[PDB]
Amino acid sequence: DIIIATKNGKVRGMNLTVFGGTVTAFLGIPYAQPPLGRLRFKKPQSLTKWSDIWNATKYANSCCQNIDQSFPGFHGSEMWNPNTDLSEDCLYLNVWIPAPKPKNATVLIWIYGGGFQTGTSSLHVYDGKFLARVERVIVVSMNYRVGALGFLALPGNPEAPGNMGLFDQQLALQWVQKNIAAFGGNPKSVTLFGESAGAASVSLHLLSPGSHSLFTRAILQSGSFNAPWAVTSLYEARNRTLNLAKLTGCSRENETEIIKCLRNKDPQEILLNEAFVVPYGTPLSVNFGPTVDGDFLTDMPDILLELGQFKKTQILVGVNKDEGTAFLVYGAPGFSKDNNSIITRKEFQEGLKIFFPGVSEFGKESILFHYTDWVDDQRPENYREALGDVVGDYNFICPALEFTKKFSEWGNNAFFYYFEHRSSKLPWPEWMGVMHGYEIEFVFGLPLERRDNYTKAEEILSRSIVKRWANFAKYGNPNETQNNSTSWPVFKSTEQKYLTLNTESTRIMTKLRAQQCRFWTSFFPKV
Amino acid sequence: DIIIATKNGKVRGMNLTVFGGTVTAFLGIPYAQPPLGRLRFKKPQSLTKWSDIWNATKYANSCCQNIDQSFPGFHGSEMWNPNTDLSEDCLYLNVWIPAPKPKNATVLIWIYGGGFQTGTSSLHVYDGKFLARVERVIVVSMNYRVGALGFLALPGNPEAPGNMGLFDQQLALQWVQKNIAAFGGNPKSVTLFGESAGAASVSLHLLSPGSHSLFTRAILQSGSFNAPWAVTSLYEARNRTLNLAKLTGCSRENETEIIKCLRNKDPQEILLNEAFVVPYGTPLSVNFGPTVDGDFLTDMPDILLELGQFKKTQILVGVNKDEGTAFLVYGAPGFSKDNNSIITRKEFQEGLKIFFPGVSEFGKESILFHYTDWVDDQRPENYREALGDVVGDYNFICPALEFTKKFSEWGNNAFFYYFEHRSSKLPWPEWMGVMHGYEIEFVFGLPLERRDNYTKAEEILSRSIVKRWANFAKYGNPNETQNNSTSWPVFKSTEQKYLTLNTESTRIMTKLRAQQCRFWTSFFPKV
Ligand SMILES: COc1cc(CNC(=O)Cc2cn(CCCC[C@@H]3C[C@@H]4Cc5nc6cc(Cl)ccc6c(N)c5[C@H](C3)C4)nn2)ccc1O
Ligand SMILES: COc1cc(CNC(=O)Cc2cn(CCCC[C@@H]3C[C@@H]4Cc5nc6cc(Cl)ccc6c(N)c5[C@H](C3)C4)nn2)ccc1O
Repeated sequence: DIIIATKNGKVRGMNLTVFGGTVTAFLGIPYAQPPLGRLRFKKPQSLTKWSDIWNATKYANSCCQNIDQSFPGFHGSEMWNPNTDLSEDCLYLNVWIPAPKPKNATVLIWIYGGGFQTGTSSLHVYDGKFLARVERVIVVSMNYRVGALGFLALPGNPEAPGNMGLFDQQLALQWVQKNIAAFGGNPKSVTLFGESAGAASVSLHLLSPGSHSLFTRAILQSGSFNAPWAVTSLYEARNRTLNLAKLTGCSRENETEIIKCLRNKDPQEILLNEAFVVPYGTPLSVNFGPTVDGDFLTDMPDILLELGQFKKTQILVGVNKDEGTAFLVYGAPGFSKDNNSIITRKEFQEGLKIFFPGVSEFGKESILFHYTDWVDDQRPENYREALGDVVGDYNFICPALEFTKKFSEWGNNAFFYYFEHRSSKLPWPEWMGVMHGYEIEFVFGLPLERRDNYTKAEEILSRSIVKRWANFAKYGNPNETQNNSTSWPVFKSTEQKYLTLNTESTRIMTKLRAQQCRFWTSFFPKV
Repeated sequence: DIIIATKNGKVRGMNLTVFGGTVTAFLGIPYAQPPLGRLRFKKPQSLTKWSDIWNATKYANSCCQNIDQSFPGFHGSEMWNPNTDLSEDCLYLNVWIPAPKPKNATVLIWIYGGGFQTGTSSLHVYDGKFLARVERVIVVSMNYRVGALGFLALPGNPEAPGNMGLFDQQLALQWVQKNIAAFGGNPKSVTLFGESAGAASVSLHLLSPGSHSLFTRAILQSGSFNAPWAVTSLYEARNRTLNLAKLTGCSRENETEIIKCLRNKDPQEILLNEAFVVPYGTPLSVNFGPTVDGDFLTDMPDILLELGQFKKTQILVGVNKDEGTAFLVYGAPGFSKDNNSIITRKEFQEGLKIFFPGVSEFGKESILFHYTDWVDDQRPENYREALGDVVGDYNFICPALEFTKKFSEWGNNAFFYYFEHRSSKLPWPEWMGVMHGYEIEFVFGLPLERRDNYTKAEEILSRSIVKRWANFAKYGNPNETQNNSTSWPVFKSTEQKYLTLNTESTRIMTKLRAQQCRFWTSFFPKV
């Protein structure tokens, strides 16, 4: 029986067998008052004690969110859908502690991705237990609100200010600052790590003054705030709040009662009109994300990092290879999970309009041009791969590079990775390659588990990445220093060195897709 | 005393010492009635005998043309200005014969370049004597009308049909067909070769049915009809004839008397309003060139070669490296023959408007984009070199490639060269590099002459090129088969192999500037 006193009560945990060792987990500790009734759309309110024992013995409820049934019964998509009851009562977190309880352990905090419209800390791929077992860390993860009940914005209005999600994340960070010592954690060795919208969340934490003192280092997987999908400007933010109002019969004259109307609408007629608040969409449409609110983010994030007003510290950021491929089975003509998807050029041109609906007609022809440059017109596959690369480079790769590029030019240590192994177990077709999101099971160390159908090479790939990620957390260098493995250079402007990740050899390279990125970074911003 | 009977009289020549041998030259034989009085703007009329001896002992008059004094006293530009009296009486040609007089020699015919506005067969760099001496060929060269008295067009009107210049060239070809046997020539081994507008002339001979039976093979140096400057469409053709009419006080109602007015204007008030017939110009402005006339060219040349209605035969076509550089000292801001000409980007942007005056504003930004892609922003020279490459690739290189590319796809042997030696004697600044036009002295073999300040390496470069050019004429392969020198591949679509030309080694390469050319060839045609 293991039970530990927080600042607001005492909480009972569970003992887990992990690799012939044990790990303590406390699943579903509450950190913010349930954001219900009067309290939805507002910023999370801190707790009052219980006295009483909170049995942190089950994963709490996932926050309200839509669910992806494009493919019902297909593991490849349902593995990301929540595995808990949905409820606007969801501001809970989970900590995993090594056993015997450590004394001054580094803390790793996970923020899950989901285009800010979906997701939960409860997924099997986010199971922190292997990290605590193997590298004797404390893994923490929290649920933050999502979709419109996380990011609905009327700016300047505390009834619905925008960014209530990131604010949820940060009160979780606050809780770690005050409580983790109880658990044997060190509130001065705290490194965030997320993927996708989570990656974009942790990059936003770097710029938010409110979050400067609640962590030390940062890990960015497949996301950054400067990605085109990540921040919504105040004009669209309002154009989609006031929109959501029209399809829920809430359209009024006085902002301070649109909002009261919207909180008497039951949670779900909110969630299914969320998809329409925008005329044209893409598979990547973040209908309600971060905004510039003058609170969490005090103005346009691209400006403050270009001016360099951010936390100064080491960061670890990378991307996967075929990051664009996942999204083309959700719109693009000729694409299916159930064939090789050999598109013709005309289909490629209509693919581009879904992913760049407007955006001028020419803007598309120059995107087409820069990628159609066949090496050479032979190969039937090449339109197919071209449309994956455009979506991947535009939406993820080039931002990450251009993110870390300028984060280093202010003196900080940055390390960039490129993760090229496709899982032997990936349930998506081979043509999709090394998909967005399928770095994560390796980071969390699911293949270290030997009863699970990963290949032996993948267990050694995972053990390696787990150690680097580990060491970057404690000591700020992604070193694995003893089995003669590749040294990891610092990413600087000019040289721009990145380490690759796969089963075979781990190389050092420069210029991660420089030709492509500089189309997207230097010129497309004008069209 | 050497004197030989043509079909229209007998002509006396001269004996020249060339390299301790002798060569017979007959300079200034007339081949067409003087195109004067009633006869200007019309097609050249064939001769009636003289009986009488025509002493072909001096270079005849150059046809009327403007003269380039941008730089008076500068050898580099005046070496192209005529060296004979100007006169609309100018339809004369020159033949050089080996001694002892050959018996069935190959005939080489030279058509000089000049943007169709200038030029003459009398220049020292076109001195055919070394070719006849060294490789025992017969070199022939003719003067053809130029500027408006060569190419003024009102289409369908035999009083001024257009293309009277190429028609002059072709009656010269006719004369060779009927007379060259007298001189010891073989009217069935006849290969044309020109440079620049001359190159573009000989490519037009390939498409003209009237010229199919007057030659066998073709050499194309630094020009082809598909170049942007080479063919004028019937709308501008008329818009500049009727224009020329307004500035010479000839504007009338009845085409059949605009023309009679224009022939009572003395030759020179024609030539100096030639420059204004167009609102905006460039240094490359061909104010009166070839047109589609339905006689010499029976319709749009790009269509008939794309459909492949041309003479089927081997061709030899190439370009020089810094072909764009010569023209930027005639307009582009920041450029001078008397400094290193390090331009700034803004000057580069105004350079582009002179060379692409309109042409939309964006069209320019995408030209800028595709070339500004510094390797990297370091080097001060790079705007300067960029603007040379745009002019060279647009105007000469990419057309030649795209010309020969499709001439081969119909089964014919094509060989492509890339000439990279800059003359040790070039009077233009080093920054200009391997200039347009400065292949020719090597082809004619001026450095074979040893009293002349070329370097020893240039004499061996010239002897080599003279032999290839030679052998391509007789046997249709640009082979120099005995001193272990590089074999010359055939240029085909797909592989696209070209031989380079310089002092050091002669390499075989593929893909002559493929990235650039395919911007100009595939996409710019739309803007
Ligand atoms: C119409 O009802 C809705 C339904 C949904 C469900 N959403 C989707 O299917 C959107 C989607 C998500 N993905 C990723 C391929 C599968 C791996 C992961 C699945 C996850 C949902 C998601 N969305 C992202 C959006 C952006 Cl811009 C960037 C990354 C995303 C992402 N990583 C993920 C993941 C990983 C979780 N393809 N399409 C969202 C919003 C709705 O309004
Ligand atoms: C205003 O009076 C005029 C004066 C002129 C004199 N023209 C020029 O200076 C035009 C020019 C020509 N050149 C080439 C650099 C020197 C080497 C050669 C000089 C020759 C004139 C000429 N014009 C060409 C135009 C085109 Cl598109 C292509 C090639 C050309 C060319 N090879 C030459 C050469 C080579 C003979 N740079 N600018 C022409 C027309 C006029 O109306």
